[PDB]
Amino acid sequence: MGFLSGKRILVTGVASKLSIAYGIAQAMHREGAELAFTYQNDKLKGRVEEFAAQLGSDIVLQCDVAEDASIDTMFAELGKVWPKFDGFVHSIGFAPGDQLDGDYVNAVTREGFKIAHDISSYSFVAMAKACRSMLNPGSALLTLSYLGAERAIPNYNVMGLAKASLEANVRYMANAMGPEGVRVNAISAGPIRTLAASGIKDFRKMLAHCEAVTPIRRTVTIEDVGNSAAFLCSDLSAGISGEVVHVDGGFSIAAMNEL
Amino acid sequence: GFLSGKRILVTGVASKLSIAYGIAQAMHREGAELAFTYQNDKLKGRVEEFAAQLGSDIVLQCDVAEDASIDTMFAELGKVWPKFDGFVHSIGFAPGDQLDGDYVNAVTREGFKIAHDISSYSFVAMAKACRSMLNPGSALLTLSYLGAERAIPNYNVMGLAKASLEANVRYMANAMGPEGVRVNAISAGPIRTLAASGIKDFRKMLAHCEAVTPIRRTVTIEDVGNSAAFLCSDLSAGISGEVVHVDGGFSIAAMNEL
Amino acid sequence: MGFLSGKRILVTGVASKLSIAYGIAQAMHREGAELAFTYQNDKLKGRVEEFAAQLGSDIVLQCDVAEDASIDTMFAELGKVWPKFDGFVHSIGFAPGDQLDGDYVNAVTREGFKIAHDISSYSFVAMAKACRSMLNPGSALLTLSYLGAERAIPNYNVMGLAKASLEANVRYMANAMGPEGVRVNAISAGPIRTLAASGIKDFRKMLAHCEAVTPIRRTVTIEDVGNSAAFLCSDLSAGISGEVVHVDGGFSIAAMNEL
Amino acid sequence: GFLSGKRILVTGVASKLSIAYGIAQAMHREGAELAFTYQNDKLKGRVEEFAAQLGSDIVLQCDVAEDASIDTMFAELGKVWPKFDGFVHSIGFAPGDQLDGDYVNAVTREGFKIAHDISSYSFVAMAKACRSMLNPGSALLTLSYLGAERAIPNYNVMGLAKASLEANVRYMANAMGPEGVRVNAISAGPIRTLAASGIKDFRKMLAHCEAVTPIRRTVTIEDVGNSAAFLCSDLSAGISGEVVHVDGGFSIAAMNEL
Ligand SMILES: NC(=O)c1ccc[n+]([C@@H]2O[C@H](COP(=O)([O-])OP(=O)(O)OC[C@H]3O[C@@H](n4cnc5c(N)ncnc54)[C@H](O)[C@@H]3O)[C@@H](O)[C@H]2O)c1
Ligand SMILES: NC(=O)c1ccc[n+]([C@@H]2O[C@H](COP(=O)([O-])OP(=O)(O)OC[C@H]3O[C@@H](n4cnc5c(N)ncnc54)[C@H](O)[C@@H]3O)[C@@H](O)[C@H]2O)c1
Ligand SMILES: NC(=O)c1ccc[n+]([C@@H]2O[C@H](COP(=O)([O-])OP(=O)(O)OC[C@H]3O[C@@H](n4cnc5c(N)ncnc54)[C@H](O)[C@@H]3O)[C@@H](O)[C@H]2O)c1
Ligand SMILES: NC(=O)c1ccc[n+]([C@@H]2O[C@H](COP(=O)([O-])OP(=O)(O)OC[C@H]3O[C@@H](n4cnc5c(N)ncnc54)[C@H](O)[C@@H]3O)[C@@H](O)[C@H]2O)c1
Ligand SMILES: Cc1c(CN(C)C(=O)/C=C/c2cnc3c(c2)CC[C@@H](N)C(=O)N3)oc2ccccc12
Ligand SMILES: Cc1c(CN(C)C(=O)/C=C/c2cnc3c(c2)CC[C@@H](N)C(=O)N3)oc2ccccc12
Ligand SMILES: Cc1c(CN(C)C(=O)/C=C/c2cnc3c(c2)CC[C@@H](N)C(=O)N3)oc2ccccc12
Ligand SMILES: Cc1c(CN(C)C(=O)/C=C/c2cnc3c(c2)CC[C@@H](N)C(=O)N3)oc2ccccc12
Repeated sequence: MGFLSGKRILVTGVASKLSIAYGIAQAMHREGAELAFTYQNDKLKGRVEEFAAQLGSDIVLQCDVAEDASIDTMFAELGKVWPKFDGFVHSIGFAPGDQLDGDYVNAVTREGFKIAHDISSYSFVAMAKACRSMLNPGSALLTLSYLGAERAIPNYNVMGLAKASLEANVRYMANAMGPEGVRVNAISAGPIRTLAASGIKDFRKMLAHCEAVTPIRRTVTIEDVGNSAAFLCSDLSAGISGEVVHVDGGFSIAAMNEL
Repeated sequence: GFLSGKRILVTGVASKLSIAYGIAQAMHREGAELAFTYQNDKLKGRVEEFAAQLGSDIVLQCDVAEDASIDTMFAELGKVWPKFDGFVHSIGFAPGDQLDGDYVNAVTREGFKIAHDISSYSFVAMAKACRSMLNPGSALLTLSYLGAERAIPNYNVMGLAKASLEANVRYMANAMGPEGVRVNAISAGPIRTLAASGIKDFRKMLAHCEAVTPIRRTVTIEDVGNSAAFLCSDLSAGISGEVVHVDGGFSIAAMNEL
Repeated sequence: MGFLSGKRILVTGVASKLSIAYGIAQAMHREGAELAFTYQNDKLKGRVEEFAAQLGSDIVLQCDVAEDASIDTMFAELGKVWPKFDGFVHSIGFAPGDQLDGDYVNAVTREGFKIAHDISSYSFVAMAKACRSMLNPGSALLTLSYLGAERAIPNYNVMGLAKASLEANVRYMANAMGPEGVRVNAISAGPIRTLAASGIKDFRKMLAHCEAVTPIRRTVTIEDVGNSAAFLCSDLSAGISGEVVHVDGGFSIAAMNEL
Repeated sequence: GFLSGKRILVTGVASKLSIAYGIAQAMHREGAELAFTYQNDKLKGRVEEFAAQLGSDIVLQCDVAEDASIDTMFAELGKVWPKFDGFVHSIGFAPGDQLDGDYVNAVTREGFKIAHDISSYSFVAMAKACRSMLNPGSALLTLSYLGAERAIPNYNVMGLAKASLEANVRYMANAMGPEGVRVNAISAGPIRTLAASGIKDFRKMLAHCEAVTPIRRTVTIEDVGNSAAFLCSDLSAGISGEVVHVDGGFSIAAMNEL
């Protein structure tokens, strides 16, 4: 049996076979986890139901984390089949597209800031609030961050602030929920060509740069991220909580490799 | 003094205890000309009195919850200072019920929204509204706290909002550097100001810090004021995007209390 | 088969059943790795040979990392049975005991500094130099650090500087060896009652403090560290290099939990 | 100036390009009295000339490889300054063959030993030898580089030695804080001094930094000098154990060159 046997894990954020959440789901399934899936809106319904069935799952529930009621209804439905479960993968990041091009100070707005932080940071702890009493001891929560939290990256703009808020959220959630038996961590992934790359100019040349200066001399895949994610939601990682694990091939720890 | 010739807007003076009050005094002592904002009609009279005591006549209302308030303020400011040399952002707020008890239970969507809006977005909101008024060589400063970087009991959603604010420092420094503007923060140690109002065990916390801080005291608004004046002066020309810890070394020690 | 099948990993630093290296070895063995072991001096010979046999291993070699010749001879012997292999666990830390009590500036000496850095930092890259041509693509190197690298901890003294040197060593080794297919990481472990706790005053009260303020409300074990270590030397962690992973239950990411 | 009344020992002046030369000039300009050390007989005449130009007569040999040299120096210094207010450590060295090529191939046990001995241990060696001579309010300063925190090509074992040095800053600040002594570092951006001698592609590196640094220039010894003077002055009373980046914001940006 895999190292996720006996675990029930909810996975958010599967939008396509390219999604980081899809790679996480595949690895967790390979390691024996029973999975449940959410989807943002009705456009993704049929599609996520198909990915879920491939991964042994009947449990496919609508959840728009902009709305407290949607989160509450989704966990009420999940509780009909999983009265308790062992944690969830938060793989949800969003800012209005106009925020992510151009000079940051000119591009950012109060509303773009509000949405980026609400959807990409608040929603992680919103989900934890709503399922807190359903978690078993040994449970693990996981979210996905990016180096733009720690460094100023061109065009990433207000998403960098939202990810910095999210990484702090990881620490405060880990500190609050640890005593009752829940761990909370993040993977800071290197850039991956997913739907989150849509309309981001210079994304090809950006991946080429990472490929050149990353110590392992390739960019990471959703399979790399999936394997680390399965570890971090498994009991193998029982000694890790509140941690942001860089799964970017070492990109963040080198400088001036370009020359 | 080493701010002679600079014109610096100071937000956030609420009482003689305020961090911004200590910053303004230090900056005045080093020769800056100062302008002041006040949040609301409750605070106007105090800020006018303090401003007058530092030789300033420029006291303008600004509630950073409202874009129009920030715009109107900088329009008024431009009648007397068509250009100036930066501003001190000393504004932090979350609804008080956010700052008591288990973080996951206390946080709400609205408390989160407000904390991030008032404590983080307002810094770049201000920079947006005065960007064309900044001289080359200008400096912007904000105040952060160790709760950005570590989980501190009861600081709760303010820690996320400060983490957003420190990233804002980096993004703003990266964006405005090429125009000649630096952006930095001070991560101050705890100080008993109005920001301690209603906070559980604040005195026990200060006693802890005073015992484990390397300099064996907690910091004052004089200590923060002196570092702020440096970070807004041309002496710090080599420093941008930085969060400077002005906490007596508290953050760099561990298990000091065994 | 376990997630370390087809891997050959050399393990340094087993001194007793309490050693962090012993917990790492047990987990790697459980996950299907073939192991080889070193021992510092002849006092540990019989004992390490016994731990190794329990873990399926005939390969037990002397190695004192103070001496380049000892490291070279040991890898020449290892190459008779493992012409190539897949990485090693560096679990070796030492400073003269007088360095680790009292005010740091009064306790530290040039010689105590020299030894602490030589044995606890240089030896990691010494070992990599000496076996570089024996590593397969996919190989992984791992060392053990401690929070005293990042924070000033009473009495840890010059070992804090040596661990900071070691964590930088992790980054420079990862950057140099990544392109040929080798990853290099560290675990920063929370405190564990091992022989490395010998003669450290206040170690009981220190563990009690960690137990109280760690988010998971217990101190970590060599089994926690072993499971993370097996992950970091496995292909599951193919996207991680140059990283210092905190396996301390979240201790480092909280502050003022005491109150 | 803001160092009036302070007496500061400055190590590491080797040429007008040295970081320590810029520090000494800034400190003199702010009113400190200065004393100087020189490594060896080769450097004596230059350091005496520079010292005389800054009104100092206190020029003492000190090779931090030797405990007796440090002791003898502080014995000599105590004949004129029985107490003083801290020192600037601006000393970094690895054998040059360590600083070229693949790190794992270039590093050796002896090159490692020397880099850590001269660049890191010597800072606490100096503090040990003058500890009883430091006034309350004293400040110690050293110079680090981003290679402590990130793997930089060719910087090689100097990056480990700087990481050891920054931990030394923390441990020294923690140990000496309660006596009234602060200890900090400046992590300076690259500067073309004698420390660039023989270094591969140093000019290409500076061009890179000047393109991606937020302030769009590399830093000068004037920039570092001004920050050093602040960190050794009572204006920085709230700051100890800190590594202050004086690199124009270079370290806080990423992928700026796309
Ligand atoms: N792709 C990268 O380069 C990269 C690198 C590091 C981190 N990340 C982060 O990884 C996570 C997954 O992104 P991805 O790259 O897999 O792209 P993706 O577009 O496939 O996944 C993003 C998902 O967020 C979901 N989502 C957005 N708003 C939502 C809402 N209101 N309610 C519910 N769900 C909502 C979307 O439906 C989608 O399933 C994001 O947080 C992203 O910021 C991406
Ligand atoms: N006191 C500490 O321990 C401490 C330590 C580190 C950082 N900080 C931060 O320093 C800053 C100044 O806090 P303080 O300790 O001086 O307390 P304070 O209460 O004196 O000052 C906070 C100021 O924020 C202003 N403000 C709040 N909401 C506003 C709004 N919508 N528009 C305009 N102004 C608004 C208030 O009027 C007040 O002037 C805050 O950002 C605080 O988070 C405080
Ligand atoms: N025990 C803790 O609290 C803790 C926490 C974090 C990190 N660490 C680090 O974990 C690693 C393992 O320590 P441990 O706690 O398992 O204690 P241990 O005493 O069981 O292991 C230390 C090992 O280092 C070996 N060693 C020392 N000098 C050597 C030399 N010259 N040549 C070859 N080997 C030598 C010793 O023989 C011993 O096997 C060390 O690096 C330690 O600093 C320990
Ligand atoms: N130039 C840069 O790009 C840069 C950037 C950041 C930090 N640094 C660091 O700043 C410091 C000053 O370097 P610099 O750029 O001014 O170059 P420099 O060559 O002018 O100064 C280095 C000084 O170290 C002294 N020194 C070397 N070995 C010594 C010994 N055994 N005893 C006494 N003194 C010894 C030398 O005599 C010289 O005065 C070094 O620590 C350097 O690592 C340099
Ligand atoms: C790398 C990198 C990424 C990927 N990544 C780490 C993310 O977190 C991407 C979040 C992201 C959030 N909101 C978005 C979009 C993307 C665009 C699609 C559409 N969904 C949209 O309207 N809004 O995005 C970048 C943006 C600018 C610069 C660099 C990057
Ligand atoms: C230290 C420390 C501080 C001071 N400090 C760093 C801050 O940033 C304090 C921001 C803060 C924001 N909003 C607040 C208040 C304070 C309380 C008064 C009233 N103004 C209120 O309703 N809302 O506050 C803490 C709160 C909990 C635990 C520790 C601390
Ligand atoms: C925690 C903690 C540890 C454990 N730990 C993380 C280590 O890395 C311990 C390394 C260590 C190195 N050298 C030592 C010894 C230990 C003592 C046994 C004997 N082997 C000796 O002569 N020299 O040690 C501490 C020392 C002081 C304060 C706190 C701690
Ligand atoms: C930047 C940068 C620097 C400058 N700098 C931050 C330093 O700390 C430079 C220390 C340094 C230590 N020892 C040295 C030398 C220099 C060379 C001259 C001679 N003095 C020598 O034999 N030994 O050096 C680099 C070396 C490689 C790559 C990048 C850099």
